[PDB]
Amino acid sequence: KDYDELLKYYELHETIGTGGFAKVKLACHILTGEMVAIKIMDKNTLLPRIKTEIEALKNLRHQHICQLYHVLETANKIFMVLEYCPGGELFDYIISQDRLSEEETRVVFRQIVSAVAYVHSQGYAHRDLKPENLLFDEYHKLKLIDFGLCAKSLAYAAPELIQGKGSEADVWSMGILLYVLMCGFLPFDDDNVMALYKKIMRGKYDVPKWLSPSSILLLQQMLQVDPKKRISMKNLLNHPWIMQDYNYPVEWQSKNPFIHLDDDCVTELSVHHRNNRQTMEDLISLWQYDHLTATYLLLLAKKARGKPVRLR
Ligand SMILES: Nc1ncnc2c1ncn2[C@@H]1O[C@H](COP(=O)(O)OP(=O)(O)NP(=O)(O)O)[C@@H](O)[C@H]1O
Repeated sequence: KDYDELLKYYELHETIGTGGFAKVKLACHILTGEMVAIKIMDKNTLLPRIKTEIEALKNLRHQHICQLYHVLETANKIFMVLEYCPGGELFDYIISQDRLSEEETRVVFRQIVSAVAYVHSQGYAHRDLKPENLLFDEYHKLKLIDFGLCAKSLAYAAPELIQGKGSEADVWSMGILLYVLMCGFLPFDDDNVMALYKKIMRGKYDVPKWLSPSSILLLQQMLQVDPKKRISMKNLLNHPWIMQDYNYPVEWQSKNPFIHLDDDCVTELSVHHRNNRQTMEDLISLWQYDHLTATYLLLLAKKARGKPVRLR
């Protein structure tokens, strides 16, 4: 019924995810054959957390940020078509490994820093950074996924954010996350909501015996309860610990920002549709996030993966 529309462009598969706001299905984009993940929201039962996520993602274009391809609103649904990340949540990857060496943690964490730092460079704060919100793509690289709370879980929430006293609070979070990567459990936890608050406000947590002193100092600079004493985003990029084994700062700028429309891609579409090239060109530049945008973008994903730009 609400599905009549989507079923035009995609073949639906199994639910691969459930959040509090959305059910998320593996689907295949019929025209290009590419796998995608679609986030399905009931407009009735919930709030405009959605308007935020979509406003955000249309403005964030980055190798570590999940790409948005297509929005469709129905009589009752909003459907969001995203880059499919077959790797699984980062949370799930810790669970199986127990915890990560510092070397692997660096590799991973530098990608979180890249994404978050680029997010801040655009004027936003994610505000809900945590492992369940970082997914591994087909290349095993991380993609950040969940932007309902982008601004222009309580265990990850900075003490000043708990207090209502945005960017520093992402550092805090990224600090809770680094802890989780290295030790494989939360720095602060408790069955009781307010007891867990107390813990977060005290900022005192276990320091496991496998952490290198560089690690432990890092944690201590990120996990400063007082925001004003917290490592700023700027020196996180080139901290000694961050640079170990790499010796350059984190590369946070977009390696693939929007410069020109793709030469080759405009062509496969005006060829497939039998449409004047120039009208095809002109209509892509509407950036509507309709099935036209989708097909275009998904054909760039073919290019970035080194696949032929072809339509079946
Ligand atoms: N791009 C994707 N590729 C593969 N799986 C995804 C993708 N986006 C979401 N999922 C899966 O489904 C879950 C729900 O997605 P998510 O955006 O977190 O849902 P949400 O309800 O809007 N927000 P939340 O309450 O914070 O979970 C995720 O944690 C993933 O496991």
